[PDB]
Amino acid sequence: MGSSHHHHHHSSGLVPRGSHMKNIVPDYRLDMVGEPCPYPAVATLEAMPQLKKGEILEVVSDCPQSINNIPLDARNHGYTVLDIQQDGPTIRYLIQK
Repeated sequence: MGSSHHHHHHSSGLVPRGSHMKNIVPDYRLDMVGEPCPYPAVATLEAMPQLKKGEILEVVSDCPQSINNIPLDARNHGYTVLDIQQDGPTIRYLIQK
């Protein structure tokens, strides 16, 4: 039987862990300003069909009003989880699957 007379062509990358190799949950991130024009949350709506086995969003925008821009989009088509939060001179919302 051969001992060292074997030329490997591929590498063995076995990593026994309790969590996945990477994270494909965080769908999109809208950390700018709550614009009324359909431009930012455009990803949110398009995310609905492109949905997967685990979605997430992170929006950090600033607006003088109280209405949520990005969340309003996903809420329209109706996603899985749509939540929001506020701090002070800004506001941050997030969604998941």
